[PDB]
Amino acid sequence: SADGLLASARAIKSKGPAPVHLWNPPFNGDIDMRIARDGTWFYQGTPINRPAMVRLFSSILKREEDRFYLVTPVEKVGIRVDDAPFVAVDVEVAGQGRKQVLTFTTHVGDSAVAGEGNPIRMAQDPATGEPAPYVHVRAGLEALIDRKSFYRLMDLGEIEDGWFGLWSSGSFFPLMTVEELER
Repeated sequence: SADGLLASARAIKSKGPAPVHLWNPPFNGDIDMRIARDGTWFYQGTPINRPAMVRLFSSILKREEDRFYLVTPVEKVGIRVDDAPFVAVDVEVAGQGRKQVLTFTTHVGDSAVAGEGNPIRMAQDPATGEPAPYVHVRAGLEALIDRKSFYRLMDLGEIEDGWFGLWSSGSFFPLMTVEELER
């Protein structure tokens, strides 16, 4: 129907994240694309080991309600996202204590400064029931924070009014109860 993976990638050009909320093209169907929980894109069930192309398609990700699309000015297609569209693979701290700022980098190279504009959210693992936290990157597209980055964040956490969590950019993001941290 009737332009494929590589052809579609050749039609896109991006210097960066596209202003997809300017665009409301008609829906052309769902494609067999799935962003796995670990950030891997699958096409027709086969992974794409191709970070350039993953960055290119990621530039045109758009969230509507709870679903995800790839959107250009002329076309919109639905994709499947298992969990978050991105994985946060790095976190950088600056400053100290309650004044600290956390800058995250995602697996496609985007940067998100944690704070009110890009909040950190606590969720639990569907599977484990263990804490799985996210950070907002843009326009409702969130990054799941990976193990390596999570464990470094534990060491930069703080307690305020019953909750263990993270200060970034002057705002406090609860992650779990004190009770929970103590377990």
